[PDB]
Amino acid sequence: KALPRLKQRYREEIREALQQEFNYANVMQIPGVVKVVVNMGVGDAARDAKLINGAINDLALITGQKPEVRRARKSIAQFKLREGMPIGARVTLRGDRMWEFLDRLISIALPRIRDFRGLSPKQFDGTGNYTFGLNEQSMFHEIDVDSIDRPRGMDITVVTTATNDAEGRALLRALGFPFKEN
RNA sequence: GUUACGGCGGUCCAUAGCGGCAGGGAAACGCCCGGUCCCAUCCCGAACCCGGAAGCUAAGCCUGCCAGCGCCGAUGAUACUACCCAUCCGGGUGGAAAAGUAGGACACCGCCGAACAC
Ligand SMILES: [Mg+2]
Ligand SMILES: [Mg+2]
Ligand SMILES: [Mg+2]
Ligand SMILES: [Mg+2]
Ligand SMILES: [Mg+2]
Repeated sequence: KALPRLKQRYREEIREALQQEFNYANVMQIPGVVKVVVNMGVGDAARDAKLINGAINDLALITGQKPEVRRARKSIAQFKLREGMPIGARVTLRGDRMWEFLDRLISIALPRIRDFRGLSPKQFDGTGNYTFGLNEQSMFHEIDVDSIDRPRGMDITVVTTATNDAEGRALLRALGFPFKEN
């Protein structure tokens, strides 16, 4: 009785496109998207612990759910990092609100990147999951640019049931990701 | 009773493992569909849990076949050795490896339940 816009498009069009393109023997082999993970690595927090709270608020507004604070598992003197220090914030998106975040990202957030020339199509990890980084948080309309204290980037990974980069690239391409041509 | 069947066990727990090639879906085991309800996430119905049966044997699971990598492994011989001979080195009777070789091996056994036969 409901469906996120991008999910409907996937089930009705993209599945059929992939079956015609790669000619899978079984329908269970059709690649889909499992989860989207958004990670902010505030290494600076190892000294200025106030910074963690900004990264948390930004991710909460961007994704719509409370981040989980990730503690350092390993002391390292060069970074002034002690084990157990809160040094990262992560959000795991699944299901309906993963399809909504993806739709907002592809439609609104990515075209707002300053001097956006598309994403590199070579950022796949060999198993056909895609990761890309952002340097700032201003390209999200859920964050008030009037209120940001400091530019806070993040790493966004889309993980896929694709077995290889070619299949995963085709899926994201059909999903509307703006890839460069090389 | 017989089955490419589902469980629970066992073996001084790999001869049973890892891997490769091919195949299986009757009831089961599964992925799978969906969060109204018990319950759940240091975030996420992914997991755990609950309610379902549209799809699929592609994976898990199951069956057949490969000795490629692991694993098991003699016989004999040697090393070592207890006791006894032996003025220096050695030897006799008894026990006897490790390594290597021949080779074995792609497990085997018990209870219950399916489904079908009688
Ligand atoms: Mg059946
Ligand atoms: Mg689910
Ligand atoms: Mg198969
Ligand atoms: Mg012997
Ligand atoms: Mg031996």
